[PDB]
Amino acid sequence: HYSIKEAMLFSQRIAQLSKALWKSIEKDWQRWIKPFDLNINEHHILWIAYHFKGASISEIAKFGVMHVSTAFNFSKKLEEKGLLSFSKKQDDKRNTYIELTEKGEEVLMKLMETYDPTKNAVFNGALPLRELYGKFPEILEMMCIVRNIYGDDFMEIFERAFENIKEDFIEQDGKLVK
Amino acid sequence: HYSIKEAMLFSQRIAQLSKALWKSIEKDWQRWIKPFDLNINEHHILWIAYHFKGASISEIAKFGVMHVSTAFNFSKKLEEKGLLSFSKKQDDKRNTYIELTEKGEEVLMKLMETYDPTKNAVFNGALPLRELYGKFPEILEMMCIVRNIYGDDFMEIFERAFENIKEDFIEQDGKLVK
Amino acid sequence: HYSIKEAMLFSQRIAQLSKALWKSIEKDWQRWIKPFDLNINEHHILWIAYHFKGASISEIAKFGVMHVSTAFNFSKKLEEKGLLSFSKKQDDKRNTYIELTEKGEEVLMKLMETYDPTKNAVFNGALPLRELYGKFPEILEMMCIVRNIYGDDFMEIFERAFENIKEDFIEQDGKLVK
Amino acid sequence: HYSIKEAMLFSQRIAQLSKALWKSIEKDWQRWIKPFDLNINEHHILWIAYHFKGASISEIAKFGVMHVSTAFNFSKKLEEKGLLSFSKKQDDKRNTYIELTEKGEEVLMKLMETYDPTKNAVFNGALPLRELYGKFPEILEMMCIVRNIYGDDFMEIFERAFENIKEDFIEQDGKLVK
DNA sequence: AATATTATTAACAAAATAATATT
DNA sequence: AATATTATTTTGTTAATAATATT
DNA sequence: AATATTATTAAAAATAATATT
DNA sequence: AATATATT
DNA sequence: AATATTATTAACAAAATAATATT
DNA sequence: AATATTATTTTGTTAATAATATT
Repeated sequence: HYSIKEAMLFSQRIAQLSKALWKSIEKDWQRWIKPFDLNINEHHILWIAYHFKGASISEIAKFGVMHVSTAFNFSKKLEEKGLLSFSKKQDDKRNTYIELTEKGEEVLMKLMETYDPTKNAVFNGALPLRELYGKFPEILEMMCIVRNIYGDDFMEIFERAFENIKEDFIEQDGKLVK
Repeated sequence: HYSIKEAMLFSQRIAQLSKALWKSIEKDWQRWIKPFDLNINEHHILWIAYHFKGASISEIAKFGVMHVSTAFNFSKKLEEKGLLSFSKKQDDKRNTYIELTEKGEEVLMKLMETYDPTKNAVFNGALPLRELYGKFPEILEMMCIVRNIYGDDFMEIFERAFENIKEDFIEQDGKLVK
Repeated sequence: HYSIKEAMLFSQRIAQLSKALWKSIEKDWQRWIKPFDLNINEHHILWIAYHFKGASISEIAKFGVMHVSTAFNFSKKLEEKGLLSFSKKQDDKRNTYIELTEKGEEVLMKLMETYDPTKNAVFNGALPLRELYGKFPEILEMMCIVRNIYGDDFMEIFERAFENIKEDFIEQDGKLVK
Repeated sequence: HYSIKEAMLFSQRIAQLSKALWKSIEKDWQRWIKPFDLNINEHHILWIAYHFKGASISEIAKFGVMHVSTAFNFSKKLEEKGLLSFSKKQDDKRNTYIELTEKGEEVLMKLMETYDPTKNAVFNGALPLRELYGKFPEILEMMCIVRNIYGDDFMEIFERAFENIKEDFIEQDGKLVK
């Protein structure tokens, strides 16, 4: 079993590490998406809709690690700019469904063009281990915790990502294209 | 060299993981600390003050993972409640220095008394790996990325924590007391 | 810099681990191949010849860890039994190259029909960590150390072993065949 | 479940790695001992008996990786050389116990002062990783496999070493002495 | 009753100013 | 040469409820 | 919207009594 | 001899 | 005229469980 | 069981003998 000291020490390490990593990720994500007048949760929302079509607001919240209310308010704002299409189904009218307009695909796609990994801070602070291991780091221990907390459906998102990157995009010149 | 697609795959993966961890950690921090009329960043300041004495507001920003402005305004409020004390020095009258008050140490102590690891969801996510490895996980990769983003001086924090848990607090009655 | 004491600690950990893993693997490998009157090193040489064709005795000894003389002597016996064929070039008549006959390919194929993962104790020894990780362990650390001792040319063997086996073997009735 | 393709990939990877690493450690351990008219398993026995004082032949044939026959024979030879001494006990007479003479304690102490980590090639393989992490590698994955093969009693031979080194030995003059 | 929202109310925490202070 | 460290006062994200329409 | 029963309390055809016819 | 309401 | 290594090929010297008998 | 004798080996060690152009 565990002494109280061991529990306390593990929590303070993992508390400060999560906080540090997330803050650097935040700053960089924001610089990138400050053109186009988008908040971080907004971009998250569109991305989810690309990989999952016809999702529920609540489903959205689950993948997008945000509260359901934040998802509702922001997706309404996204229909105002004309980037998303709401819908409803006859069998049950409680749930509301979300799909992506053509301008949305245009935003996401154009935005992919502008990705420059080098600017991002984590990429650079993780490049040492890439050569040592010949491959980019896979934080299995985080992946284990996070799978336990959030379950096995949540962890589908990663798979879908790699599955979409291959056979829905290609590399030309120095950037990625359809 | 790294192909572009490789960089994008590493980026989305690390992004989703840090968001899921910090969101969980944030929630479980706030619930514990709400009774004392203290926000997350105010608690983080008090903690920095106990482990680093006579710091300057920028230094507690650096350790705290918070901007300079939030440090100042929250440290001011904490002088109002009486938990913290301001100070200044002759070498340079520009810097403002910060120390804890006797109330402050009492507040942090009580917070240690009211600690139940089984409530935090990270802790419970981590136990499965403790059985396999006989000790609580050290996310060496994440620690190494953090050094290259934040520097070695910042990291003194972990060392100081560990040291100052051992000496002043003694385990007794399933509790911690001087 | 390190203390002497820490180095003594690392030596003993790694020297006792290595002895355990090789001793145990040795016992099972011997069992599996004994019906064909074959030494561990001999089966090694046959395998090398499958993956790396037209390879010198120095190459055979490099990839299968062994002295030049062990490789040459044993290979002589394996050309007597008719498993392999000796060939010499028209430039640098010093070098003797090896290839593999249809008899030797027959014995290797037939062995592969007798492979059973559960009798192998190191196989069962891993199943705990395959369940948690979701994939078999990759021991990057050990691989680091081996590569920095033997050089990246040596490690080609692994890659080649991977690709060959995925392309030219399919599973029929639960046993692998061409 | 597991396809037999997966199981073959794992076996071959772990076979090659285990073999390479043990072959390196044999090369260096034999030279460190050869001046003292010793072989590897003999040395291993003297060490065992330093840390586990009263033991049976079967015990030292568990902790040192060897058969019972080898333990009895190599120990007898060491009685002749005068390094070890045999005992027996009334409660159960079939057992035979071993202890270390002062000549044996001497050869072990003499040997300690010929320990030069920079010669041995594994240590040199580990140094990059110590530079990156900040400490020497613990290779947990190997430890789990080995524990799942040899049981927890066997693993005690690690803890005992870590303890003795920290108490009985002392570091001065770039060397380790009582 | 329990399920999916929708519509407000607070509050955390920076982004962007002002101005005192070391040669 | 302007800069460095507060200090003052401007913004926007995001989520914790409270009301509401469907099974 | 879908499921339901326990009650309260309520509101199709024959036959039977009284009324006028 | 005729008629005249409760519960997920 | 000088200057060297390089890759085999032939022989000795070990160890290691494997069966194998006895309080 | 837990020893205490015997038998079968398969990794390695060093000797000897050949093959190449390049300063």
